[PDB]
Amino acid sequence: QERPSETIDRERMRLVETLQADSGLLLDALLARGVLTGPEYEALDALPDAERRVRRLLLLVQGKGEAACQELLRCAQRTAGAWDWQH
Repeated sequence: QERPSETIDRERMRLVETLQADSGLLLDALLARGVLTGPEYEALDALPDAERRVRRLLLLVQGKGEAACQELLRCAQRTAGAWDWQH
């Protein structure tokens, strides 16, 4: 069905809204899983704007492909959680 990168594209607003408060922890979780490099993680951790921080993480992760996207979503949903109106 839906590719992880497509999930991120469709849920971009919700992810950006629900992940801001704990974006540091998310960065940490993703560094510890190899999804981010050290420099990537520093660059993102240093952004003072937490919304832009999440927005850029999402883009960075979409650019790395589907596995990276899955990893972000699995970490995301631990803090943010996972009707049929699209039909």
